[PDB]
Amino acid sequence: RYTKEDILKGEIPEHIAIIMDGNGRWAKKRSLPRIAGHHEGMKVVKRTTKLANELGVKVLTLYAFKRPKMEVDFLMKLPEEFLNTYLPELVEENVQVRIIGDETALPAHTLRAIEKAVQDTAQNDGMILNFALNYGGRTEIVSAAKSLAEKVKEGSLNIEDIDESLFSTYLMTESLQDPELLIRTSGEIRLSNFMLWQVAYSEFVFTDVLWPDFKEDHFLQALGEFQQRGRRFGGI
Amino acid sequence: RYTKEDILKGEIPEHIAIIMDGNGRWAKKRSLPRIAGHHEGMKVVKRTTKLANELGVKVLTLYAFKRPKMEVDFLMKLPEEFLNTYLPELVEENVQVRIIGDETALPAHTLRAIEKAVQDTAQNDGMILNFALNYGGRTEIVSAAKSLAEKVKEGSLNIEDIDESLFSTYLMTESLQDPELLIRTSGEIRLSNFMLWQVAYSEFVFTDVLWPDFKEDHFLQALGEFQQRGRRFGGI
Ligand SMILES: CCN(CC)CCOc1ccc(/C(=C(/Cl)c2ccccc2)c2ccccc2)cc1
Ligand SMILES: CCN(CC)CCOc1ccc(/C(=C(/Cl)c2ccccc2)c2ccccc2)cc1
Repeated sequence: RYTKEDILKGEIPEHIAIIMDGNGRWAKKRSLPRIAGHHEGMKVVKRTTKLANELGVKVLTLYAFKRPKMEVDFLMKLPEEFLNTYLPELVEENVQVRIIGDETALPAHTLRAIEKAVQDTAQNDGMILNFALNYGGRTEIVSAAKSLAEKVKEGSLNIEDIDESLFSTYLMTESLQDPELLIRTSGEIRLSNFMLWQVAYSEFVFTDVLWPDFKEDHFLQALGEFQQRGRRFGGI
Repeated sequence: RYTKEDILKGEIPEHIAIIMDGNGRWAKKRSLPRIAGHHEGMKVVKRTTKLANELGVKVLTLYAFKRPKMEVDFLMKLPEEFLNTYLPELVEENVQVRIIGDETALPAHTLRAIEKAVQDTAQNDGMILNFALNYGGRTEIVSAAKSLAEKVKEGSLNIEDIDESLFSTYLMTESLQDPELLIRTSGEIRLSNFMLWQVAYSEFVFTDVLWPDFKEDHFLQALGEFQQRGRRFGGI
């Protein structure tokens, strides 16, 4: 219903966090192998990234969350295929690439590619493409707690100086703003341990559309849902 | 659609956390004053509490979240009216009453009534009636962080002993289990800073029904939604 020219008339969130899910369900739905669904999801990452760069979005976060060895090794090579394919098309769009999570659970060849893509994009000031690999909201909160405790132990930080502001700075999204919008696909209505502190005041849009089928139109429909939320009477 | 005898056939969550919202919208909808809507919400708390005690629920958490002086003072006296009216009917049902949040933002007369109701219900082992007054998820997380930092400063706790388990114990819901189900009313699809750590793996049910209109039937329908979620193929 909502077209591109209707969404550009409306407010564009500055930070959108999408939960990409349903790659496997989409492979079964199409009688394809699972790794094919993960490949298609990798391509949807790019379509969405370009669309969000067009719309004025400033930060865009992506998260994708047992599996046999083959599928795990295929997944841990998708970042390299994604960067060896679309990194020139992203530096051309002034997009900064960053990664949040535990990088130590990636193999070296993948981390080198990731780090190179980050460093070739640090001098940019356009949209931010934020990837969550091996990311746990609870483990982020506990690690911020533990670093704060380290600083208290050394004596460089007094316990009465800790507040919501200082605590946000110790999260993996420190130089970032909280997501104005959260999107979740595959039909699940949960958070599944993603950015718990950050989605406190975030509008949640849920949708049964699987992540490979989430192209330009469904993203626009999600933005129309958001914008209509913004323009609801009755008060609060 | 789902009757009581259909819901009792299915799985009953052990911990349900409801976000009571829309008391004001319900007062306007019925041309009543706002304080009347808060009174009706107070009565719905009891209907729901009895229904959940019937269904086998073990813990039931309730949260209700600027206003003119009159409405604030009326609200801070609703706990006493609620306890002076329904506390015998709750001790008769073996319900334990507890309160989480900042109690120091209540006046003394209210805190004395609350504390008395807690102490007259400590010797019970039935359902738990958990009230969130002046409760902030972010402030709960930061306070747990700060107590942990205090224990590290004194030397009674080493920083390598802190984990998701130990961190849960420092939240206001320490002796409690995470909510299997979260319900939110008034049509809003957000969390609004409620139990961020706890709803990590919690099924969220949203409903436009205002909290005064949330009687027995809508609670059953929410439980049917949950139970149908539990019995969905396609996998994960
Ligand atoms: C098997 C290892 N898992 C943990 C189980 C963690 C590592 O898996 C992942 C590997 C790649 C990605 C990923 C993309 Cl672009 C992807 C997006 C949508 C659907 C599927 C893959 C990516 C590529 C480059 C940078 C950042 C992200 C996400 C998780
Ligand atoms: C004005 C003060 N606010 C903060 C703005 C905090 C204090 O307000 C509140 C006062 C009472 C309650 C409340 C009940 Cl039962 C209630 C439930 C549903 C709808 C309206 C009221 C209650 C009674 C006894 C024990 C526990 C809860 C909740 C918040």
